[PDB]
Amino acid sequence: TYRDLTKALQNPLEVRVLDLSRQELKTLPIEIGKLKNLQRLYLHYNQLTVLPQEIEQLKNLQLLYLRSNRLTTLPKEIEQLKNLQVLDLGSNQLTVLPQEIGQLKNLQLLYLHSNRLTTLSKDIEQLQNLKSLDLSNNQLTTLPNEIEQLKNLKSLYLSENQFATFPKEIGQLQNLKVLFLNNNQITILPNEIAKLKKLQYLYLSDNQLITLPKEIEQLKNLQTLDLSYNQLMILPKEVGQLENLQTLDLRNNQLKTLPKEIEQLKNLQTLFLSNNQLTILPQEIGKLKNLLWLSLVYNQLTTLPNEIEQLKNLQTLYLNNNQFSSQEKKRIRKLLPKCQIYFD
Ligand SMILES: [Cl-]
Ligand SMILES: [Cl-]
Ligand SMILES: [Cl-]
Ligand SMILES: [Zn+2]
Ligand SMILES: [Zn+2]
Ligand SMILES: [Zn+2]
Ligand SMILES: [Zn+2]
Repeated sequence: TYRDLTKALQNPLEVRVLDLSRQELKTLPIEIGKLKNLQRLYLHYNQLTVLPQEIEQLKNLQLLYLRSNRLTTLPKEIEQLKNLQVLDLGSNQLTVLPQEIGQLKNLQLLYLHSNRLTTLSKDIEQLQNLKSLDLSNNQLTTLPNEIEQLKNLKSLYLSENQFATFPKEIGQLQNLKVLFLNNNQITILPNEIAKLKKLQYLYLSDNQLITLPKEIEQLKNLQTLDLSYNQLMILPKEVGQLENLQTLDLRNNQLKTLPKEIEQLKNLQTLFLSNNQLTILPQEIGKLKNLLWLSLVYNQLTTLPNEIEQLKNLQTLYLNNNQFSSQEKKRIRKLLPKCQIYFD
């Protein structure tokens, strides 16, 4: 592992890792090609506007980390980095990916969090070894039909983009376990989500969601569902069929009630329900045997069913800013003597 270039260049065939981060580099010197055995190249937190063609000489390069630079595109020579497995272009100014991105056949991770991408390159389909794709904080409104060919992709990040519609192409990504779609403008969650049988974590925080599809019930491997900061008025009964669900974040919505089918969520440990319009909770709330945390701060609750006493594992319960009388607060305290309860 080398941190100084001048020193790396005096003994070129010995360098394996090169870290030129925070060195105020405007350009990557062309003499960089002399490092024939280079495996990982770290050029983060510099002011690089382009990469020179001499990167073609770096045949053994497995990792290229260019986090926080001023890159606008990648050179055609990137196609010669046949052994490249990780390419990090985070916090740059990329408007487009060159067609040569499709030539990096051994790529596993492509990190593009925070750029200026308006479309995703159609040559993404050639990246058959790609397992993680981060396209967060860009200006995407759609996904190319060619992304449907990435059957082995496991993680996809699409938070902070311009998605007014959920891209149906996601439905073909059969091996996805993680999907981030936070901070978008999605109003409808279509049934294409139900095709993701291996999906474990789904993040849809800060969208404009009104309805969840009934096909959500097919998501049997789903452990985290984040629907916070949406427009949900009704939770379909099918949400109760998410057998593996451990965390459900429904804070900051417009829910009036919870379906009685919530009783089927035997693995649920954490439920966030603050800032809703809840006037009543079903007596079936008491069947949530594994529930540890429950927050209902800022709702319209005047009472709780006696069946809350069945929540034997409940450790924390936030009840602030509701419509409980001093008599109700006293009654609720008696129902849950092993639970930490907050009223004010
Ligand atoms: Cl992300
Ligand atoms: Cl973020
Ligand atoms: Cl909450
Ligand atoms: Zn060349
Ligand atoms: Zn990211
Ligand atoms: Zn971000
Ligand atoms: Zn196409």
